[PDB]
Amino acid sequence: SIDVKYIGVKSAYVSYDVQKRTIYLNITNTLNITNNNYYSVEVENITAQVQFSKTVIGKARLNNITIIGPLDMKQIDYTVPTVIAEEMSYMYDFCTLISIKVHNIVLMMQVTVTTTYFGHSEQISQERYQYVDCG
Amino acid sequence: SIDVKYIGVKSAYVSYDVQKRTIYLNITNTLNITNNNYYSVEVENITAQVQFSKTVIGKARLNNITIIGPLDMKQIDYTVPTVIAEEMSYMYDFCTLISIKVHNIVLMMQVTVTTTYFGHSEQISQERYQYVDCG
Amino acid sequence: SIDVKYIGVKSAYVSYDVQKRTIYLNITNTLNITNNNYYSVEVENITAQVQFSKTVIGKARLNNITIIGPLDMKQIDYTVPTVIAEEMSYMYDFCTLISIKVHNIVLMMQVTVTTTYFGHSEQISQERYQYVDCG
Repeated sequence: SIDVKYIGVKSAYVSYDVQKRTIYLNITNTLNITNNNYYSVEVENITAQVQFSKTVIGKARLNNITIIGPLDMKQIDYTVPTVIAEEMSYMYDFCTLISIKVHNIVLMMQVTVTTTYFGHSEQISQERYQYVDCG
Repeated sequence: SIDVKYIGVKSAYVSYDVQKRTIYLNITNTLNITNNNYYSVEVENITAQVQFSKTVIGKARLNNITIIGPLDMKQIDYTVPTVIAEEMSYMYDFCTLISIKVHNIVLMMQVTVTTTYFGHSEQISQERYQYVDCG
Repeated sequence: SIDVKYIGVKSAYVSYDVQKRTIYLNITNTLNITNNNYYSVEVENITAQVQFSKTVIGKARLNNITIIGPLDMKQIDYTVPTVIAEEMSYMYDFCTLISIKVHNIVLMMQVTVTTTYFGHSEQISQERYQYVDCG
């Protein structure tokens, strides 16, 4: 919630990059850094009263106070019918990264059907570092 | 929730990178760093009262106070029918990374049907570092 | 929840990288680092009262206070029918990493049907470092 970085190659505080047929003669670097980070996040002071019927007196009657009625979820549901008579396939693959007809599914339900949650909830996902290298 | 970084290659505080036919003569580096991190996160002070019927007196009657009625979930449900008469396949694969018709499913349910959760909940996933190297 | 890093190759505090036909003559590095990390996370002070009927007196009657009625889950349920008359397959694979028709399923349920959870819950998953190297 403060530093959410997606970086491509490299991350650094102080970085020197000297490449590709270069000459670097008798230099004098002198850093005097003072880098202090005082985070104080999420400091909460909660005081909650949560009733559904507080202090009912005197020959009363309640009915169907909280009804989360008929509930239906069908999150990922997909149909891929394939009707073929004659299929001919040729793959000549070299130094490649092929994915044919794969199904990559990720599902993360943090706080599903519930009542009266306090505190903190966090979901983090990061996946599939795939890579191919040929000389 | 503070430093959620997805980095491609390298991560460093102080980094020097000297490559590819370079000359680096009699230099004088002198760092004087002071890097202090005082995190104080998630400091919570909760005080909760959660009743469903507090202090009912006097010949009263309650009914169906909290009813989370008929509940249905069908999270991942997918049909891949394939009707073929004649299929001919040829794969000539070299130095490659092939995935054919795979099914990669990840499912993480932190706090499902419940009541009165306190505290903290955290879900983290990161997967499939795949890699192919040929000379 | 603070440092959730997905790094590609390398991670370091102070890093030197000198490669690929380079010359590095009579240098003088001098670091004076002071790196202190004082984490104080998740410091909680909870005080909860959770009743479903507190202090009912006097010829009262309660009924169906908390009813989490008919509940159904069908998390991962998928059908892959395959009807073939004549299938001919040829695979000539070299230095490769093949996965054909695999099923990789991961399921993690932290706090399922419950009541009155306190404290902390954490789920972490990270898998499938696959790798192929040919000279």
